[PDB]
Amino acid sequence: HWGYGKHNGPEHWHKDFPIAKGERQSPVDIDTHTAKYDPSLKPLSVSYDQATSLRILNNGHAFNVEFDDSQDKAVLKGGPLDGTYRLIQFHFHWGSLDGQGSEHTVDKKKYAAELHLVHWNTKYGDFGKAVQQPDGLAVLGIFLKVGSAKPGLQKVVDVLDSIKTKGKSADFTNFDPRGLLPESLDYWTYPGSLTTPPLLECVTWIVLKEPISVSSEQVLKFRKLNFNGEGEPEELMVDNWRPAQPLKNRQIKASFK
Ligand SMILES: COc1ccc(N[C@H](NS(N)(=O)=O)Oc2ccccc2)cc1OC
Ligand SMILES: [Zn+2]
Repeated sequence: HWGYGKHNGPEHWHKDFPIAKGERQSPVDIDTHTAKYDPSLKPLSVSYDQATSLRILNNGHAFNVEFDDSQDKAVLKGGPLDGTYRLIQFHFHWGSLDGQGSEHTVDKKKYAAELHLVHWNTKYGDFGKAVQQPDGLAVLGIFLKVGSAKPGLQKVVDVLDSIKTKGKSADFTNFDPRGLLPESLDYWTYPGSLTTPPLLECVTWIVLKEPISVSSEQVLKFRKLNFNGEGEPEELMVDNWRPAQPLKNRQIKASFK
């Protein structure tokens, strides 16, 4: 029964999921003056041309766009990664106001929202097996700032009315995730975890330097979603982000000098 409120939010999660106070938790603050250029990083390859989106779902915490991951249709390779990682879904975290919403921060700076593209390591055969491994997942994180509209985000925005409440889903085929990327693929990378319960420490984080711009109108439609189920009292789906966690014994590396 976890959530983001006073009584079931991030400060409570450790009781059901003790790993919340683990050695490799996410998100983290990215101190740009402590992260180091790593020349050993190979180029990052985002290969989404044949992506096959299936559906969108309000899971009571965020909304998920899910993809067909039965083959290597949309994959992330290179960068810090060994092998091939298949896209399984994306989702966002966002705020009640534009001054907050992201999970990662950059020199303590909070963005309005954060996009998570979730991929699993094909050497482990399925997602469930992957989340039992220290290198099972790779998540591509993209910051959102408010300014001009993001054209590739509008189709997402325009389906949200049809999935306002928990448990609601809609057909969401022929959506191209390439329309959510910034120009530049400059990133920071570090080893971490899922930022939601069960907070598994299986993730290679790849966080893009360059934010994308979304319109106020677009983010306002995110804030119209509901945490609650149909016919329940309205709890707006806002501030579904986990704050920064201790870096502990970890190095954040930059792919750019
Ligand atoms: C196919 O199964 C999964 C797919 C994806 C994630 N990741 C993800 N959160 S995050 N920030 O760690 O990536 O899950 C949630 C959860 C609630 C709201 C929003 C995103 C977790 C999954 O099973 C645990
Ligand atoms: Zn996430």
